[PDB]
Order: sequence, then C-alpha cells, then structure tokens
Amino acid sequence: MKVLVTGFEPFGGEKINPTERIAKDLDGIKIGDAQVFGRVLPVVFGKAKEVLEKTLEEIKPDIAIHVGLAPGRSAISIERIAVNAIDARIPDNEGKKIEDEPIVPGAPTAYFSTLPIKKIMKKLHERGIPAYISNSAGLYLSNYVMYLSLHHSATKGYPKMSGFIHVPYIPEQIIDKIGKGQVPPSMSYEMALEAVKVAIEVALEELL
Amino acid sequence: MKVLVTGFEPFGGEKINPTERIAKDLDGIKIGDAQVFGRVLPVVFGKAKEVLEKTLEEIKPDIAIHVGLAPGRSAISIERIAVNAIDARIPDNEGKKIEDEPIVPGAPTAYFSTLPIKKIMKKLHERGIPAYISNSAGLYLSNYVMYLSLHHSATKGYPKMSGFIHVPYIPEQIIDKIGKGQVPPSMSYEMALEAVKVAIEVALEELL
Amino acid sequence: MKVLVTGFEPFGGEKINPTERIAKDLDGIKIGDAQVFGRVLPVVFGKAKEVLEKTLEEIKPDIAIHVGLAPGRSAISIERIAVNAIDARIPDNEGKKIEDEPIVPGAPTAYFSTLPIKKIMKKLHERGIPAYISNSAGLYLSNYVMYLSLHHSATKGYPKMSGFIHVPYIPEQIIDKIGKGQVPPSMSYEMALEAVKVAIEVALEELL
Amino acid sequence: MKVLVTGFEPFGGEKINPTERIAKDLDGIKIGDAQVFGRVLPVVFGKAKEVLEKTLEEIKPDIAIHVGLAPGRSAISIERIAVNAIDARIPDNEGKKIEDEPIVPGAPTAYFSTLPIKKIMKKLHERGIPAYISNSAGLYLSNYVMYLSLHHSATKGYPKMSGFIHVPYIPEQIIDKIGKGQVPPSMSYEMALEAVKVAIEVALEELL
Repeated sequence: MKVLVTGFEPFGGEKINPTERIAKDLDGIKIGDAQVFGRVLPVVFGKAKEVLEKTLEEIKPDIAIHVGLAPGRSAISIERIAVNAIDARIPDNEGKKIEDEPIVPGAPTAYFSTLPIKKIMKKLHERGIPAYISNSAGLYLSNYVMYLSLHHSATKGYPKMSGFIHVPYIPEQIIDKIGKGQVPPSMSYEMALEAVKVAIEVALEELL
Repeated sequence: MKVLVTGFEPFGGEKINPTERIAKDLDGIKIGDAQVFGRVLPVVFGKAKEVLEKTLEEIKPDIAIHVGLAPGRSAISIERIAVNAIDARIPDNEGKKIEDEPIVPGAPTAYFSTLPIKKIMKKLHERGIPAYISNSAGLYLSNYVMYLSLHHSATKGYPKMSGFIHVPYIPEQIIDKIGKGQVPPSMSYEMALEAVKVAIEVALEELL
Repeated sequence: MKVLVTGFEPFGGEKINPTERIAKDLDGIKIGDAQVFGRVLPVVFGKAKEVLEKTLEEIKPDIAIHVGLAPGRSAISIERIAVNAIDARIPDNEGKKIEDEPIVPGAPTAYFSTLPIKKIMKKLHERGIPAYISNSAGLYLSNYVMYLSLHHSATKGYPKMSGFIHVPYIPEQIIDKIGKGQVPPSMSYEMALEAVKVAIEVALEELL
Repeated sequence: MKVLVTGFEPFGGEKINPTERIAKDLDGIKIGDAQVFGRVLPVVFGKAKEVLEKTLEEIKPDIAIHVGLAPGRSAISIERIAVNAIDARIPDNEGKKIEDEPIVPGAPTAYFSTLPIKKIMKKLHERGIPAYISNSAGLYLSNYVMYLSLHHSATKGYPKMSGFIHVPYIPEQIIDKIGKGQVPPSMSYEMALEAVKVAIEVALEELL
C-alpha cells in the first residue's frame, strides 16, 4: 500500500504555504505497513501537471491526497468535486492567468472525489478538528491538480482513491495581514498536519 | 506586585468557556516576583459586579486583565474602550436581558483601557500570535466588567492598570457548529493562554 | 422564441422568497417578440422535478433561466455548473433531508450552464449591478433544478440554453435577522428583478 | 427648526462617496416647517474640523446628522458613541495618518449620540430598511466629526441633538471590487437616502 500526499509551494505573495511543510513532514512516514510519499508541487499551470503526472507514474500510489492552502477558510475543508475548467482569479507563479479554458479538452465536466469524505469529516470531528465538505475547490491550481489526479484514476486505473483537502492560513501568516485591513481565520500547523494524517488513515482503512 | 486575571463561566448554550480554564491555569503562577491570581466570574449582571468588587477589594491588584470569549472573532483582540451602557443581545445566565441602561449612573460615558495595548499587540505579533485592537467590547458582560474595573481604578486608585482581552472560540467549540450552518474561526487554547500570559508580562514590564 | 423563468416558494422558515415574485412579475411579459413564461417551483425534492418536467414539456422553452434565493450572498451570482448530487444541509419543505445521492443515476457528474454567463455578468456590470460567476449552486434545490434542466436540454434537445441565477436576500428579509445575531447582505427587489430581465435579454440576443 | 446634514467627499481611492450625494440631495429641502441644510466635508483631519465648526456657527442647527460611508457594512448603522481619539488605519486625503492622539485634549473620553437612535432604528425597520446600532464609528474621520459635533453641543448648547449614521457601499461601487478578490455588501442609494430622511423626521418629532 502506497499513499501520495502533495502540497504546494508559496504563492500570491505569501512567504510560506503550510501545505509544503505538511508534504515534507509526512514524506517517508508509515501508517501500519503503508508507505507515505510526500511531494511539493509548483503553483504553475502546465508545470504542475508535468510534475503531478511524473510523480503518479513514478510512485503509482493506491491513494492520492492533494493538499492546498485556502486563504480565508476557517476550518479544514474536504473537496467533493473537481471541475474541468481553469479561470484564475490571480495569475500563477509564472504570471499566467488562464481564463475560461478546460483542463482536459473532451474529458468529463467534473469528477467526484473518491476519498471517503464523509467518514474523514466524521473522524476529524471526533478528534476535535473542525472540518466540512467543500463543493468547490476553486478554479485555480488546487482544482487543477485535483481534476488531473481524478482523471488519471479514471483513465489509468490508479490511484484507486483521489481527493483534495484545503487548510486555512496558519497563525503566523496572519501577522502582516492585521495592519492591512482585515483579520482572516487561521488554524494551527499542528492541527492541519494531524487532519491530513487522519484523512490518510481513514482512506487506508477504507481500502479494506 | 499582584496581578488579577479573570475569565467567565460558560454561557449562551456553550458547554465551555476557554477563559474559565485560562483563569484557573494562570492562578497562583508567578512571573518574576509578581503574584498572579486567577478568578472566574459568572455571566450574570449584578452578581458579576458583586464578585468583581469583592475580588478587587480582597486582592487589591496592581494590574487587572479581564478575559472573555468573543464568538466569531478570528484573532486575539485587546479592548481599547469600556462604555457605560448595557444592551444585551442575549440574556445573561439568569435570563436577564438588560437594554439601554447605564452601568454606573452619572459616571463617565467611557474609560480607555490603561493596559499598554499597543505594546501588548506588538509583542503578541512578535510571538506569531495574531492580535488586533478592538474598539468595542460589546455591551454584554465583558464590557460590563471592563467598565466596572476601570471605574474602580479611577475611583479607588487601584488597580493601576486595567483592561480586557477577548479570545476566539477554541477548536473543540466549533465541532457542533459545523452541522448547524456556518464555521466560525477558532484559535488553539494554548495560543489563547500564551497571549494572556504575554499581556501580563508586558503590563508588568510597563509598571517600571 | 419562448423563455421560461422559474422561481421558488418560501423555505427554511422565511416568510418570503423574492424569486417567487420575480417569476410572477416576469410571467407574460415580452422582450422584442419573445414570450416569457414565469413559474414558481416548490422547494421539495421529487415534486420539484415533476413540476419542472411538466413545465418544460408544456412550454418547450428555447431558453430556461431558473432563479433562486442564496442567503448570505452579497451580489447577483450566475451559476457556472450543475452537479449530479444531492446533499441537503437542511431538509426540503416536506422534511426530506437527502444526503449523498445522485440526481440522475448514471448521468454525467456535471453540466456547465449554457447561458452566456460571461456576457450576462458584463452587461449587469454595465448596468451598475454587482454580479459574479458562482462555481457551486449548492447541493440543495437550486442545484437540483439547475441539473435537471441542463440534463433535459442534453437529452431532449431543448431548451437550447439553460442556467441558474441566485439573488441575495432583499432588505425586508433582513429585519428579523438583526436581533438574532448577524446582519447578512441584501439587494433591492428592483435590482434583482432587473438582473433577471437583463440575463433574459442577453440570452435572447445570443440566440442569433 | 433647522437641521444640518453632512456627508463626506470621496476617499481611499474610491471615485465616489454616496454620502456626498445624500448631503447635496437633502440640501434645501423641508420636512414640515423645518429647514434642512446639506453640506459636504473634506476627508482631511484639521480641515474637516474647520469646515465643521464654521458650518455649525453659520447655521446653528437644532439637529445635526453626520453621514459617512462604512465600507463592508451590510446595513444602515446608527452610531451610539463618539470617542476622543484618532488612530487612522489609512491616511486622510492629504496623506496624514494620525495615530494615538486625542481629538480634544482634556475633553471627555467619549460622548453618547443624542439622536433618538433606538426610535430611528425602529422606524427604519418599519420602512423595511435594515439598520442596527453601531458601538464604534471607527477612529478615522467619521468618528472625528461625530465627536467634534457632540463636543460642540456640550460646550455651546447647540445643536440640541447630534449623531452619526454610516451607510454601506452603493452597488455601483462594488463593480471594480469583484475582480480584486472579494464582494462586499451594498445598499441602494435610494434606500440610504431615505434612511437619512427618516432619521431626520424621527429626530424632529423627538424635539417635541
């Protein structure tokens, strides 16, 4: 059993992206006899797909859990659906701001996450971790990778399960926002990391 | 040197109030040679005043830092001003919903906090703790105690410094809110507790 | 040329649903030589489908614009996608709270709106009407009807264009919310109505 | 009977300030036999005080209702209190960003509005206009003028009644915000104007 967890590099002016640390922290760990691989993806259209594809083919994970930062969200959110579209509100890290364009021409308009999202949410709640099911992962890079991963599953037969989890800003990221006007919600790095670990455990247990 | 820190009991249907734990956790500790006293106040108009007054006269603190829960706020907030008015949006723990009534008839319309609020905010930020200055502590029990404490200072000469700090919900309090409709912001109990400790340290250092 | 505009009856405790009035106000009007039909749908799973299907077969509209109330949203929102799933956060008007269930078993996971959403948003902006593209119409009755309408189009060949528009609460609906805790955004009934009229005009102009 | 209504010029990058139009629209009108004067104030510390003082001495109004724009607020808000402090989050129109400074050295920490705020809120609600009582008018120019007006009343004996009303952005102001990231609440210009007219009527009726 192999699990692939991905995170993203910093973007949009942020000095850090907590999901990058999550990926690195989870890399190489083992839950039971399952091997976990953690990889960081660039916040760049095209390049992110290349890295994603290469990683999936290299590792051929049974389960893929892609993690991203969701500025403004107050709790852990588990994505229900990936949409075949790109409409960036801001440009990617290379200045590309793609609008009204499919991710995979001719492919399904959308794919439902194949992670046991309701069971994951339930377990997180039992752990005292606020979490909810999100019905839109946006149309930026998080949705982009979520869709490509699910399309890979539908087209290649692996990973068996694929999904996306968004985490709020961690506290330290709020500091310089205070003087700028508003104070967005945050969640400790420790809780975000544990949330992803829990999702992996629940997904694994689901695979018989 | 004596410091009085207060918190509140649960209210509004909540099973817990993190400030109650903060008060109990800080009771009896010492910062340098300063003695810290932690006391819990009832969320009841009148009774809260009685307890507050008795406590202040009993301990005669040099510094008073009153802490309360602020549902919905995303970061630590330091109150700038206490207003001479009661206008409860919800009733207190004994069903009393007082509206348009002064806290102390004839007394000043308001009192500015005498805690070094800007220095406290600055130190919290250096500690990676999101915090901002609030310009309204509401017109419920938090403001009620904040005003009475500052009035006591102006009238009795002690405490020399008095102020109020509001903390967000702690994560576990969000769990049953998720199914109810929305997901309010939260902040770990550990960070909330440390924030209050920092405020005490900064206040103490301020007193020469 | 025939246009069908639908709205919903009150739900979730609300005494009114502004989209019900919109449907009734637009019923029987004509834009150019196009005939507009306005119908109200029940906020009930199953029954809503029956009424929707009967209406579509009865009128056989070239364009279908389904309108709904979106509590909390601050501006007119044009739905980009309908998802093949039902996961009600609250029960429908008959107490049915369906969870994790497809709308049409075996049908596509999702359908993109076929209304010229970007052109509609652009025209609304020129009219000084705040509007944006929403990437999730929820998984309650609005999404339910949006999906069924688009599925009808894909399966029956009509309507040629189908989409969904959500409107904010109108001001009068905010009054009793004020004492309850928070003040959600609102938009005048007149602006919401005009927004729908504009969408119809833009859709019609699009059909050559 | 004379009523003075003031509004502010555009500020913070905005091309317009709806309160400027309100002031101009209400100037010269009469409610019963009461004369209404509408004047626009600059969003500049110091200069605003000069204009305010000159206007008050020139007209010597019985009632003064100062109106301002409150970006982000979702409904009409009636200010309960003016605070003797300046702490600008942004600079004024002349680049002055005053911090931690009293408005009037030695004067009271605060003044309660003398407008019949609860009756005004009640009437607005009866008119279907969402409105609530705000406990902080900020520490920028709105609070600055609110405080100076109330201080003038306490020191000069006129105006007999003085207060402040904040209005949300009007719809057209939201357009260019949409592409910038978030969609703040708005309220029609017509409703904002009527709200101020209602406040004047209620204030006048209050003066016997």
